[PDB]
Amino acid sequence: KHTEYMEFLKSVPTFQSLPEEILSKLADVLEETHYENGEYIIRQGARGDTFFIISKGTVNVTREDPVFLRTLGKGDWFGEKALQGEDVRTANVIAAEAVTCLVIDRDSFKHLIGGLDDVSNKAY
Ligand SMILES: Nc1nc2c(ncn2[C@@H]2O[C@@H]3COP(=O)(O)O[C@H]3[C@H]2O)c(=O)[nH]1
Repeated sequence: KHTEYMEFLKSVPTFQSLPEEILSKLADVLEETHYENGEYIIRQGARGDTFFIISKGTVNVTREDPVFLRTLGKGDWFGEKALQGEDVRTANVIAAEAVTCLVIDRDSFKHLIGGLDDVSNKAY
């Protein structure tokens, strides 16, 4: 799996700009997690410690009745806001089909991903 993860991370513009040794560590520590259609991946208001990169499928993002914000797909990512400052989730993320996410915990994110301009300067 490590090699599959590497080839994938090297294909995503946000992450292909990272040194390959950092990508190798990410591939080492990430957890592959799977969801079915309609499954809540993140709930607004919860406290979070994980970052997600979509490696298969699509998700819907909604936010306080909730309003639809956008859909994200393979190579997109989400969950950074709870890792920036306060740890609260700011929106819901819901699987829109069979989804696989590569999940990175806070310990790894703060060292390997948090300084990336694409992520740190991400605006919606
Ligand atoms: N607050 C907000 N989050 C969004 C939006 N579009 C995608 N997201 C993602 O939805 C995620 C919910 O978890 P986080 O708040 O940690 O991080 C959020 C973002 O990564 C948006 O328009 N507003």
